[PDB]
Amino acid sequence: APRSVDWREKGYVTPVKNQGQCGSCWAFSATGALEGQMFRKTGRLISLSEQNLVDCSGPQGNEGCNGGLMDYAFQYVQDNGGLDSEESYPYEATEESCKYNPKYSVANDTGFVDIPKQEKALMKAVATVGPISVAIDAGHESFLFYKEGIYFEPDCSSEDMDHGVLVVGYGFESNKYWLVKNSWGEEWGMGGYVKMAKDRRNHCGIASAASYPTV
Ligand SMILES: NC(N)NCCC[C@@H](NC(=O)[C@H](CSCc1ccccc1)NC(=O)Cc1ccc(-c2ccccc2)cc1)C(=O)N[C@@H](Cc1ccc(O)cc1)C(=O)NCCc1ccccc1
Repeated sequence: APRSVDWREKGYVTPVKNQGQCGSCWAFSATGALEGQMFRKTGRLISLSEQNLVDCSGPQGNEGCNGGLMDYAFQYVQDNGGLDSEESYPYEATEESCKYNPKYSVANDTGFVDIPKQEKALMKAVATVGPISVAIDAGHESFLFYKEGIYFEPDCSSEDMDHGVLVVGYGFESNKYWLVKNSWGEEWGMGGYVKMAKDRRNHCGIASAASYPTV
């Protein structure tokens, strides 16, 4: 695999979004991954609707602003036969009634792949598939106060992850890190991104729950 990868360079990633005070990170992580896969398949980058996922993927196991999984989101899209665009189905940061409209569907998937729980495997996926959905332990104030540099939290857990984010690449500094897209707005961290310790024994469990939708 390459020494470094940054899918933002090839137009696979939309601008940073903000989930607000709602446990919908799994939804933003899911749309981020689909946005990347739909781009590789059609050459068109279209911001997807997290709200659509929040209001309708309950049957698949998601709990709106109370949490969920990226995989459940992917499963919903497959079951649903589509997913509305961010433009047609705006984000409200609160659970509402399902308002899915197939006429505005701009994305779709035929399932998902769960990556082996190894950083080595996550690297291959990132290098050969595009942005990957992952979960990390972001429950420390060090993460809340993150501004710049390679994020390393000594008290991080590789077992219990509580924040779904998006890996858009990886690299090293002149020391290795994963390029992670968060959904807390562009004012947090590095323009909404965070460089997290890579090859430091699955730091914060970044490779424990990795996956992506198949298009
Ligand atoms: N321990 C487990 N697991 N608990 C479940 C967690 C539920 C849900 N995730 C959240 O609620 C996240 C937790 S972030 C860390 C934090 C921990 C403590 C205090 C405070 C902050 N909240 C947010 O991002 C909200 C948010 C917080 C802060 C600012 C912000 C930004 C700048 C300045 C000031 C404030 C802006 C926005 C969630 O569903 N997370 C998923 C992540 C995941 C994990 C594995 C995976 O494979 C995919 C996704 C999850 O844990 N899912 C497993 C649980 C589940 C399953 C089905 C249905 C419901 C819940």
